Amino acid sequence: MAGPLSGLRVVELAGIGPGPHAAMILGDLGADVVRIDRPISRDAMLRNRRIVTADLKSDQGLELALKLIAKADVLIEGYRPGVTERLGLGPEECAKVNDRLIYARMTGWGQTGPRSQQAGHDINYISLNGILHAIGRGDERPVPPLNLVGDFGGGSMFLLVGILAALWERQSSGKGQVVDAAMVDGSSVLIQMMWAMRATGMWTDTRGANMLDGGAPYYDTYECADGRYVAVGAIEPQFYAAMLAGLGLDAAELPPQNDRARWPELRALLTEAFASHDRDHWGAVFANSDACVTPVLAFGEVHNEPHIIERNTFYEANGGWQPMPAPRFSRTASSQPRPPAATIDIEAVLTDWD
Amino acid sequence: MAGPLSGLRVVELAGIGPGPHAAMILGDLGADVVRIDRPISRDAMLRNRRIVTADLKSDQGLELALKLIAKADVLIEGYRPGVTERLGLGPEECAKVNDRLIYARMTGWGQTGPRSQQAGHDINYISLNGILHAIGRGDERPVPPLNLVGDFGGGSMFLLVGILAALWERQSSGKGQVVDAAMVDGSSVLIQMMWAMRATGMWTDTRGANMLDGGAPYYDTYECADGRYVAVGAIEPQFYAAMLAGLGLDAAELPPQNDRARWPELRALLTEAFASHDRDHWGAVFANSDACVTPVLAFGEVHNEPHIIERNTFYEANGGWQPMPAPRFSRTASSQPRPPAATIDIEAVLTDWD
Repeated sequence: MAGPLSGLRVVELAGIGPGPHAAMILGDLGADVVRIDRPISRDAMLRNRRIVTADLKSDQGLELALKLIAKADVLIEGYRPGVTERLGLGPEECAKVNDRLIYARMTGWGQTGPRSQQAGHDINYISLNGILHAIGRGDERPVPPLNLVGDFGGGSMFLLVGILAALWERQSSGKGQVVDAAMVDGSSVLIQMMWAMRATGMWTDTRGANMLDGGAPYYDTYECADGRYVAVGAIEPQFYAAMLAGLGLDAAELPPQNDRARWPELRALLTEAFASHDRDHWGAVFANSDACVTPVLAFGEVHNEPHIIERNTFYEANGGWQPMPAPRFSRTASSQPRPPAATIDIEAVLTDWD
Repeated sequence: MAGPLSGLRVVELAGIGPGPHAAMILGDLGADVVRIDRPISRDAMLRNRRIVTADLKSDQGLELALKLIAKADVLIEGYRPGVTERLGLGPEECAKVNDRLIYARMTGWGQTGPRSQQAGHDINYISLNGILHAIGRGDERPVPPLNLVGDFGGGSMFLLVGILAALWERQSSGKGQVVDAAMVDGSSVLIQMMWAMRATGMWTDTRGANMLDGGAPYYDTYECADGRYVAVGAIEPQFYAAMLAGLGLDAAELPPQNDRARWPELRALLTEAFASHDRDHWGAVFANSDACVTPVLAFGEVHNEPHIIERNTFYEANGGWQPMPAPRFSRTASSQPRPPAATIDIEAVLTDWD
């Protein structure tokens, strides 16, 4: 198996959302991941796995799972706190068979506290920590940024960091430990820049009136003549200048870039200019420039974009594109992910693993 | 220094956005991070560092930088590709003095390809890979989800995963290597669940008309009587039922949860219900059940929320709150972050580092 994590052994207890995303990336980077499900997937997320089944409620299934775990470097579970405990797969039971184990617990609310036993989804975790409030236009109710911030950016990505950090630790202690990855925590560290900026007046709690939330005319999307969109990210003055130059707008006729009182005016002039030609016109105009103007591509156009083609950011799988592994490694590179395959015998995996 | 990365040595070449956020998390987890800037910060992001200065364009500063890199495990740089090369600090130069170095390159577009020399910001990277298009209400232009998805979720977080994975590879190869972390790549892997769902009919390219983008009446925010908001995330039928009960709605008088044709009707009945009382009323109705209803808190209210208080997700600093380290480790726990302190002499760090 190719990649920097070649040799690493991971048991994943089948769940939804952040846990399988974390397992996927481990497999992408070359880890040997074995997912235990209940008694061929068309879910591309289950790439780079071997799937086995066990009833964790039976004596036989518990025993087979504990034998797998005994040979593994990492366990990923995403149930409610207390669930693995009651199954006999809790941290203390795993430690008896394998004290080198990195026991990774993926939850929204965390292992303890008043909400720890309560159901939730991404939108709920980001509603409690100020994140969701900060997303969307100021004249409307907050919009969910899909499940990118809670489930993934502040969820599976923190599980991954904790797993890999604890493996580093084990190189010198010889021992594993438990990683408590709560999406409410991870997402807060994900948005630390905004917490930093609040303290210095560089960010306000007012929705849609900051530099990065759509409040700034030079950091937003604009609708073009064809009803398609461009993104403008021209924060730095020399980038802003390049953007005006391509629009053919005279700076001396516009409000200054950062005169906030005239941002309505500035936005209306930029709106009119971008609305005068189609999206693809602006790709030609701004070619090879620092104007920070890009087309807003829909998913179904992405694979035709030259920078995406040339870098092989995606690969073609089962009637659709899927993202290639990230990040990239110069010496031990990842390969194209292996598709989901048929279930296999758990006894066969133990034998492979010894 | 407390945490699982105690003993790790990191040189950070001062930059903005993704690079310093990755350095921050390494520090938060115990790494010994030394940031080289140009010749006391009030930026909480620069916590858990030592700051030194050097003019990398001069013979003396380059030589001092190279001596630091000689002793480090990890180098973080976020300039345009080619910049460290021309300074004398490219991967091939650093390998000469330290072949165990993890050379970590944080860009938007990546090290190669047609856009790789062009300026940009978060909004631009997520415009090119279909993510930005997918965010916001269907009747308005796309809204940026701040810089959470490109800079951090698909940016620093993949740089971290690359660093830590390469450290694992290094344990058996005895060598480091170069990590190419491009935001356009990382963010695509962050959104892999949507790429999966597109291939199985579970996601459309139509904006604002999906299960997780605000298209579903049971996965969105609602405005309450006081003009404040709740978030509803009641996907599963049992969670949906608990939500209807809290609202005092009789299920028999509503359309079925997943009768999409009647989702306008359902949303209108849900709108009217939530509008009848203020946010904190619903926060109390729904405080314990599995209804998946949470109050939408603004940043300045977060620290008063019980679940946030009890788990110490935040700590006080400067004049406000900052997130504590995440994720959490049961044996080698992180400490409260150290604030940015005064600059120090580079030669002293070299002494300490031997």
